[PDB]
Amino acid sequence: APAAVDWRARGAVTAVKDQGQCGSCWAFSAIGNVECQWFLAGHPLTNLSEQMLVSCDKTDSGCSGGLMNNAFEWIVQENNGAVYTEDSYPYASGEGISPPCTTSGHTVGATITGHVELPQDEAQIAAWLAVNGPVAVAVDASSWMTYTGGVMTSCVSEQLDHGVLLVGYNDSAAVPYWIIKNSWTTQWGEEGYIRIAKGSNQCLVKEEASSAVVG
Repeated sequence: APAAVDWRARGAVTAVKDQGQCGSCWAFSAIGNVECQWFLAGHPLTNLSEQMLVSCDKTDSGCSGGLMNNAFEWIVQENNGAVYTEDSYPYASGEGISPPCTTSGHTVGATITGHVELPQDEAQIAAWLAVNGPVAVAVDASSWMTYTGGVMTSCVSEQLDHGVLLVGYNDSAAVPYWIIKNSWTTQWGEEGYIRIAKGSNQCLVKEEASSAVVG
């Protein structure tokens, strides 16, 4: 467990995306994770499709929400472990409506063999992230609407309602923090990112952590 780690420094993270008026946060979390795991598996950084999940993942509810864990299992058990590139399946749920699932005319950008659920302990999550890469986590984002920048030292931690990507941490700073990639455009937060205090379960960050396994 290093003092600090930022996967962005290793070019293992893609640019911040926009989910629009669609509650597809879970999809962006799951995909953001796969993209990073794919890269770390010795493959070029490739933008994958969230739309594939929103439109085709029938074990979740597209714009009405879903679970990263269900998304992972769907990819493996229903789509032969394939994840299409974003180029082949562009995002079109910005207006809040998801177009029907299209079974063809897409290219596979990545493949996963399964997923692991991380223990509900920030220290353990950090140790894993430091070696294996970015992890998908659920948080309470009720107080995130007013986030403009800086390390959030106080976060409403009551109910999980948002999915995000954990890209790093810094234990050497005055206030140890987590580095989180959000999907609300670069206009929000620190260029699409947010930093929350680490070690006190801010926003319930340790409750639902998981990652896909490339294999």
